Amino acid sequence: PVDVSVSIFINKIYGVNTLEQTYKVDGYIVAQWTGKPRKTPGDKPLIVENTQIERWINNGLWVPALEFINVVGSPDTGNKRLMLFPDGRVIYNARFLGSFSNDMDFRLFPFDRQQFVLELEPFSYNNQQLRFSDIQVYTENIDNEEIDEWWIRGKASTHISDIRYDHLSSVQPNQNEFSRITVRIDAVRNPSYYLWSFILPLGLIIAASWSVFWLESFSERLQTSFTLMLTVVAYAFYTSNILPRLPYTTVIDQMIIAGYGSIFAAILLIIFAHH
Amino acid sequence: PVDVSVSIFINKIYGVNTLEQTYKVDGYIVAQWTGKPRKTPGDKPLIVENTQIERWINNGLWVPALEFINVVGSPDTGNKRLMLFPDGRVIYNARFLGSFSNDMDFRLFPFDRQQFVLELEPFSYNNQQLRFSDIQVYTENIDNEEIDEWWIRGKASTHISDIRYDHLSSVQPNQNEFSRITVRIDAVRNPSYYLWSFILPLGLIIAASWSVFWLESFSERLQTSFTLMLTVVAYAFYTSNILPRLPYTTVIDQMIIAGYGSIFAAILLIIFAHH
Amino acid sequence: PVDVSVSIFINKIYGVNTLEQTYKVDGYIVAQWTGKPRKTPGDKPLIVENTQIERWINNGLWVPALEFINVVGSPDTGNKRLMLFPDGRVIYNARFLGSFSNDMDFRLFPFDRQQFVLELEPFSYNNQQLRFSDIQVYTENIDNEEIDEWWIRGKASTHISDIRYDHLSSVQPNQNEFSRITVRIDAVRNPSYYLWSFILPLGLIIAASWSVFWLESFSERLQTSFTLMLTVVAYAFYTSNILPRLPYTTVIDQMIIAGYGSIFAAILLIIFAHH
Amino acid sequence: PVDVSVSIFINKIYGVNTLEQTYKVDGYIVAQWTGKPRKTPGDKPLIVENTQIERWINNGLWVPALEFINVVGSPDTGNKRLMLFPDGRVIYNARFLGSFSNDMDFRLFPFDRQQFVLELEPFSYNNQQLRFSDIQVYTENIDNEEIDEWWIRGKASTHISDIRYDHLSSVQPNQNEFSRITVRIDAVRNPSYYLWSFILPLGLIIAASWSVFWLESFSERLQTSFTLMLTVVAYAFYTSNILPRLPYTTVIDQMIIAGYGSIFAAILLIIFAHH
Amino acid sequence: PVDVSVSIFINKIYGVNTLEQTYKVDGYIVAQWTGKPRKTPGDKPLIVENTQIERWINNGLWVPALEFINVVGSPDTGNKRLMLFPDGRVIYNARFLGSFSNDMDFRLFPFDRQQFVLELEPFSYNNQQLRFSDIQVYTENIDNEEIDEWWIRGKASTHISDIRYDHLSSVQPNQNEFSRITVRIDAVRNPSYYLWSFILPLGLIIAASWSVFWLESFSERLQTSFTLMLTVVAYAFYTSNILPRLPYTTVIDQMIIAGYGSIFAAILLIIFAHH
Repeated sequence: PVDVSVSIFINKIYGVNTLEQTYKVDGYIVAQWTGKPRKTPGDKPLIVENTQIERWINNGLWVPALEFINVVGSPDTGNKRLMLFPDGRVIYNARFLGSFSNDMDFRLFPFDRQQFVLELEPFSYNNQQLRFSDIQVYTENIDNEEIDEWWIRGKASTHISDIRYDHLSSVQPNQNEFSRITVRIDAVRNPSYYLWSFILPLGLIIAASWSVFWLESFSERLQTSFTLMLTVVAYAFYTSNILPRLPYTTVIDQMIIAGYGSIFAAILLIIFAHH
Repeated sequence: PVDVSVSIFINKIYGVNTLEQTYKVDGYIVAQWTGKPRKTPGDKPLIVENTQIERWINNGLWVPALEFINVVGSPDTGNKRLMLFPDGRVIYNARFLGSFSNDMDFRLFPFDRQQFVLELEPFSYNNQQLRFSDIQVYTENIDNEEIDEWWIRGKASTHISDIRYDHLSSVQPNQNEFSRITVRIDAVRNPSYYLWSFILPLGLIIAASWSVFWLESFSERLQTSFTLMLTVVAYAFYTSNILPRLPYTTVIDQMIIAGYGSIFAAILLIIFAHH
Repeated sequence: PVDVSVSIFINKIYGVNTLEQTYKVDGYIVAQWTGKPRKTPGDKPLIVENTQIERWINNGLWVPALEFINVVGSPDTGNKRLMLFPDGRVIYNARFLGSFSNDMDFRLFPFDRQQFVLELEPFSYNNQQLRFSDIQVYTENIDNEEIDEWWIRGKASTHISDIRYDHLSSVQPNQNEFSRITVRIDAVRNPSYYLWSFILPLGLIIAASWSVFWLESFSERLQTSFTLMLTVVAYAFYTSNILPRLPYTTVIDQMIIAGYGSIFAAILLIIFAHH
Repeated sequence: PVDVSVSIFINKIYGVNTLEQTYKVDGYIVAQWTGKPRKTPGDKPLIVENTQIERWINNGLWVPALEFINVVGSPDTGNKRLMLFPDGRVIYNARFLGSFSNDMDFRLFPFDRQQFVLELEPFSYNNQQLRFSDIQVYTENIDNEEIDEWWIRGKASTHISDIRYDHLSSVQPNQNEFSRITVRIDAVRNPSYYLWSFILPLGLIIAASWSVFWLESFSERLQTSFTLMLTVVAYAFYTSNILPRLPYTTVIDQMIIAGYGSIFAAILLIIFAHH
Repeated sequence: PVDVSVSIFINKIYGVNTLEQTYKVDGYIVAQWTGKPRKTPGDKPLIVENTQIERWINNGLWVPALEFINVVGSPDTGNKRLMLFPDGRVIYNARFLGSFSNDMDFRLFPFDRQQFVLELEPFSYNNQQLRFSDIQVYTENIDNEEIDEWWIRGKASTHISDIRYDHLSSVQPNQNEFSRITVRIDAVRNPSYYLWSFILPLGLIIAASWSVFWLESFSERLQTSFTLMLTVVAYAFYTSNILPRLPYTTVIDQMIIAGYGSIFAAILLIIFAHH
């Protein structure tokens, strides 16, 4: 098996659209791996640019199509280049960009932390021909930076594993195991925006519910508490477009339903006392 | 007729946009089928990658264009590879991705269950040359997993049928029958989010309608009930973007119109009692 | 002139986005037309798939580029195939998909009916070389089906006309007439959703205006009628995104402005009676 | 310099999205220009379709890439054809479609009129080789028609000018002048929709402000005027998505701020009279 | 190293979508650089258009792929041309368009000023072969113009720096330094729209809070102040879609939370005085 020494450069991480569960990562991929030595023009290494390596592939050169697994859509590769050292090593430097997906739970919506993953796997070849030797993620551009609401703390952890696919077992009997790469970028939500803008005014609405508890006119209590329902109905509209369609409850919608429950408790209390 | 032994690997199912009736499925397609034996380089099987099989097709090799029927748009195939075993078998492994469509009724919107289908059919050849032998959907990645609000329960059922198209009958008199593949993935809506977030506060609004029934000031009853109309008007706005444009009624809009009817019943009752 | 016997298969009609005046139609196009006989391999007809007919076109084969006229954007053709019968007939079966546009008036918005048209025309050739012989729209998939709010009643009517373009008259003196195809699919809005969800609650708001006519406290009448303005302002917001930017009035915005006029009539009446 | 006799056919004008300053125009471009005579097959003119003229370009044929200047994005050309008359003239008929941009002021938002421009310019060649002879816009399809809210009155005016670019002066010393085409389609907003739907209910809100001026209970005056603020806050939400992000004021937001000023004048008057 | 004399023409700057941190810039790129002299047809310079320079690249011609760094997505190049002067100079004129990204803080949201940057860098070659000699941004089209809310004041500043990438150090030991270009266009938000439309009505709401401070009925004070909460809840909905998801506070959301704090101060004051 021909070992590949991959190394991923992360340039920017942006557009974490949690509504439909994706995030875009932009950067560079480097795939150094050894091969048969050849005679290049001069002692200088040979550089072949985009839309010219296809001639080399048709001429008989091998280059692996390192696809991504957790990507949605086609990863739109920009410029891509292919080193050809005379003594044997080949470097496949390409600029990758795609929308990547994680499971990415939201148990605590403002106090939130997940992992950004780039699950890389050879599409065509299995562990018998291509096995990934090592990976070093040189992510010095975003290693300690403040991007969007996602603070990237710590270095990017890496994994090299042998993942066996069973859907190729019917067509490949014993050679269907793949050398998979999984990097993990630890990212934490910055909760300053939500704490400043969404949570405290909900506390003010709950304080207004305490005020209508303190109110001293029963029909006017009912009128004010219906205005409270109008106030909480004013929520979860510019709020529903920031949390995803999610089966369990966050703390934000828990605060919304707690305000609804307190308001309804106030009205059921005053009606049951009136009757 | 040359038999094809297809096998579909389902990787991820995501983005079930019920508003305009689509869902995206991502995965791998494997099409094993026998052919004329050839002399490959060495005893090793021959691997041809993306944008290189076109040379083989121009050289005279046959490969079927297995299209999808329930797909909208072009299915953006990523990397695709073509085995060439020396003794005759050919494997066409490709990574497919497209937006697929089902009829997908919504008679019970939160308590909802449908089938995700991938209706596969040979585009160019009929039952006389290409007949699908068998399919085994090795969907072990999503067989029992919790994705979005869609819990995938049970294994993926399969069907092989002979579907006759009549629009080719005028140009092909007796040979216009197609061997069609229909897989069925049983999927159920998780109703936890809607039960927690939409249905119970509507019950609180109906309880507030009971409270304004209990109210003891006629002009103030009218004022509060108009605030109730404002409250129900606050619904079906962040709610109308989660159910599709659909001719009959769900239970959610049935609850909305029941709240409207109860509110109007309260007002017509108090006005008819006043007169 | 070489006659072409076209026949369009309609698969699905979806996504009638009336806001910016488009609708998507998906289906198959068949273009049977006779030509010079050739020697095909064997007595079997020759099948050439996608991205292989270009070699035949470069080799000297003629195939017409049947474009659409009422399409917006490029119609994204998927797989496309080209029969070659030995005795002379050629069949050009392709899968077309595009967003199509009609004038599509909305004089009665819920009680609405229009025609879906697919205006087909040869792009390159005029009536002297290519004249469309006949069309039979075999639309059995959507002939009597319930899609979205659009019930497709009746069969699809067809037209063959000779449309003369004047912009080619300066460059082609006497040969600038085109054999145009216009099919017409009669489609009717299903008014159940609007009658159930939008029109009747507006009647309830008008009944509340009758109630504030019945009210017996002048300052409280003014307060309630301003709450009525708040109620009608709550409309035409989730309503304005369902009707297009349209110069005249529908019946929905007529109901909105009638509610506004009744509310303002109530307030001007009570103010003029107060003064 | 080789003269080009261009003539643009306008098919449809649609999608004038004033929010981010664009409009789409669809139609046909015809570029007749003389060249070296050649021997075509027979006396019949030669027709070459899409994705086949590239062979002629590689064979040595000249064809200008007539780009657009005020276009945003790439103009997605559909089918395109190239005449080859034997005696010398060449006609380049193509179907262009793109999103075009004008400065397009909005000083009077409902009583609005602008010019739709299609600024055409040769990308590669300057005035020394390619000079546009004349243009006649045969826009008979939209010359007098009612599209969206834009009534197209009058014929489309044309301009031929020599525009000098200075960014090519450092690399081309004396030959950097371009023969530019600017057509102008005079378009006027139809103000019926805004006059019927937005302006008159604002007058009703101002009349309600007159009514709260007429009101006879000071605390109830304050309550009603705060409901007036709620009413005007209900505006500029479904209104802010119809006018662009624009530095000066239209008449619509002038009416909004005039309502705000009248409401605040009423409250400051009653508070200053109370004190 | 072969020096390159680049010069960027800026045509339009539009679509500064601050919500997800991007801005589009449209214009022309000119890359003049010397090379080996060749025999061109005649003394006239040779012009090669789009989709024809690939033949020259395959024939052995060198042309650099000048990529952008701060671009998101692929920059969709339109028409592109390549001069070939006989004595040696080569000019690579291309029309670039892409969405570019800056850090772009928003510490003062209406009183806002940032820099638009176009960070240009050779993708394939390092400082040993390609070093950028000089840049002159001939931006006379937008140098002093009023675009959107962004007034472009001053000329576009330029920078030429040697930026060393460390992710290529493992594969290139001593030759991994890149000659990077960074232009800076100084742009200032026009604050007229926000001052006219958002800030002053917030001052009117604060004045209404002063009015409810002046109010003389405690239950009616509570009712009015809850209507004030409804008024401020009416904000930050058509306001939240104009400022990005941002961790710290602007002055607009500071005004929103100051209104919330003043309203809650009023209610806590009247409740504590009542108790």
